[PDB]
Formats: sequence, structure tokens, C-alpha cells
Amino acid sequence: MILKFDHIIHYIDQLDRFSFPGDVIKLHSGGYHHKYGTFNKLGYINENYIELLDVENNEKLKKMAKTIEGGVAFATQIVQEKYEQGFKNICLHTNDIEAVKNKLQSEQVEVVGPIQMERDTHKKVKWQLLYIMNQDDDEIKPPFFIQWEESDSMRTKKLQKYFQKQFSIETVIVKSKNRSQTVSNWLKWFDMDIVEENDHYTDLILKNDDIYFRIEDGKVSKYHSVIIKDAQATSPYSIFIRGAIYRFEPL
Ligand SMILES: [Cl-]
Repeated sequence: MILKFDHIIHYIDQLDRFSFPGDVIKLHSGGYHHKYGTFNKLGYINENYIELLDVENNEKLKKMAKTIEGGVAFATQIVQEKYEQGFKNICLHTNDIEAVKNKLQSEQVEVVGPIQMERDTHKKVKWQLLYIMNQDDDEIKPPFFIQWEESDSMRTKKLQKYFQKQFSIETVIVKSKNRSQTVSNWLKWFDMDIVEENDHYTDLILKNDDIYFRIEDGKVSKYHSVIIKDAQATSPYSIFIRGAIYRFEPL
């Protein structure tokens, strides 16, 4: 199964007022997720993006969080994680979500979906989501899967106008209070390869993508930071904003 990094979710309260410092990453207004009462703004990088997410209809999201789908859904994590701002999850791209569902189901991993999804464009974009429902404990919310209705790469020719090619996502850093468990689960669910193992962290990689996934020991369990290679940077820097860390590195 060919998996690639699709997007990272950052929960930001009062997202309509929000912009990145010095407009380092340009943003484009997204749409509204009718099922959940959430809306987004998108930071297109290169064949992947940053999804900034907020809640417009709180009563709808709270209702939805109490359902079975709500126990796993990306939007309802806002409620379940007590409205704490920051990176919520990562989403992995597939061209065959049914093959992913069958592969996980053949390993007895309880899945939710495929869930049909849509949002209107400012001029309709469709996709399906599939979630992992771990019966055991999760320190880290499991990454979820996406299959865009639009073909690959029919999506790359439509969004190339928005891609900011000076940037390239390199690494996603996850802090876990149970690294051993997080690694074991991610190797099982995502068919990842082991890159590095030491007393502090484990680096993982998808078989069909160049992004590193660093799971490091921490006093917290969370999606912590993203490392973005910046072609226009001469010196590294980090931006802490609304509970998330965006690290920028030259080359
Ligand atoms: Cl975990």
C-alpha cells in the first residue's frame, strides 16, 4: 500500500483573525465541514499542506464528539483534547482507501469508515477518510487516511498555483509518554521502516515518502513540531504559535 504524508492539523482559536508571522507561510481560506461545524485555512507547501482548523458551530461539534464516529474524527479531537490549541494529528494520503481498509481489517485493526467528506470551494471538493480505532491505549491520536475524489496527480495540477516551493516538510516530531507503544503501533498500521533507535528517540519513515517521523520520549504525549526546509533561509529559526512549533532550516 502506497502511503504519503498529506497534511498536519493545527487547531487555532479565532482562526479568521489569524495569519503567520511576517506571512512566512501564505494562507488560503478553505471551507466549512457541515458534519462537524468546523472551518479551515490552508498553508500549501509542496504536494502536502498545513491545515489550520477552527470551530464555528460548537454545539454541533460537541454533539458529534459523543458519537462513535466522533470518538475518532479529526474535528472532534478539538473537544476531546479540551480545546487545547496546537497540532492535533497528521493525515496520510492513499490512492486506494478500500485496500487500506482491507489490509487493516485483515490484521484485526478496528477501523471507522470510509467516511464521505466535502467542503465548498469559494467558486465543491470531495474526499473520504478512514480512521484507526485502537481497542488498547493510545498516547498519540492515530494518524488517519485520506483518499481525494480528484485523481493523483489531477490535484497537483489544480493546486500548483498555491504551492510555496521554497518550503519542504522534512520531519514531524511527536512527543510520547510511551514511545515503545507508539512505534510498535505505527510500524504495524503504516508499514513504516525504522531509521534510528536510541535512548531518547526513534525515527520512522513511510516506504513511499521522504518525511521523517520522530517519536521522542517526553513528559507530554503530543504532535509537537514540524521541520520545514526553507530554500530562502540562511539561518535556522523556530516559531512557537498557538501551541505548535514550526522549525525552519536552510537548504
Ligand atoms: Cl501511542
